[PDB]
Amino acid sequence: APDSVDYRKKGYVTPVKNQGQCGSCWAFSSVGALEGQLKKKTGKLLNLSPQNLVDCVSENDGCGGGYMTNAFQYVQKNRGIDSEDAYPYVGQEESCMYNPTGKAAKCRGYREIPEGNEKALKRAVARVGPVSVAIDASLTSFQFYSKGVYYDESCNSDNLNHAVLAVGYGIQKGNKHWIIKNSWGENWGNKGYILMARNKNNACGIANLASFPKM
Ligand SMILES: *[C@]1(O)CN(S(=O)(=O)c2ccccn2)[C@H](C)C=C[C@@H]1NC(=O)[C@H](CC(C)C)NC(=O)c1cc2ccccc2o1
Repeated sequence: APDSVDYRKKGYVTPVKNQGQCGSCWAFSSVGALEGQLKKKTGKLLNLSPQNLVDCVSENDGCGGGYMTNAFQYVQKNRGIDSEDAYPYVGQEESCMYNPTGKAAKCRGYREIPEGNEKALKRAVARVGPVSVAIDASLTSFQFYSKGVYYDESCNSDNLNHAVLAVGYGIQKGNKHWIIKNSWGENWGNKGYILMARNKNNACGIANLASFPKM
């Protein structure tokens, strides 16, 4: 029972996705956390509609960008989110076409991780499931990452611009990390993932804006 978890081994995370040229990273982040909780409560893992969120989460700005809390608040108020199959991903903002028949999950709200508290994120990841997190992915070093535990002191924890997913945490070569699922396709990083330095002064501010849905 080493202090480490990986929800990919448990069957809680869907295949890596590609948001393409659309500021919908927040949507894929949101869908991931929801997929994790959907499996945990029903034993069924499946793809949810990040498109459903872009077209319908009016608090957000479609491909212009958005926040994960607003998407969770939307699933709650809407009383459901469609599955991918029932609401395919196009990559551009379009009118909301939410369909009750395509309902695959809902949520009773969300819970935010206190700002900068990696220990709280660690505990949320360990006992709840995959967690939505915001980081600073502007650095070129992040874009060309390919292996190991990522960490670059230039990462501005006050400059959050990308929304990804925390699928687990552990240690590689004496270096703690966060198993992060990205939405730039499986050709990026390590088959769609990247191990990010954990407990190193909240690098890239991985714990400054994290949250998860409640089902
Ligand atoms: C998100 O898509 C991340 N990227 S990106 O994946 O590198 C990329 C590259 C090229 C084309 C598209 N996407 C960029 C930084 C672009 C923006 C996306 N970022 C967000 O959506 C961000 C996520 C937060 C920091 C967790 N949210 C916003 O920028 C945001 C929040 C809003 C609320 C209301 C109106 C508009 C908002 O934008």
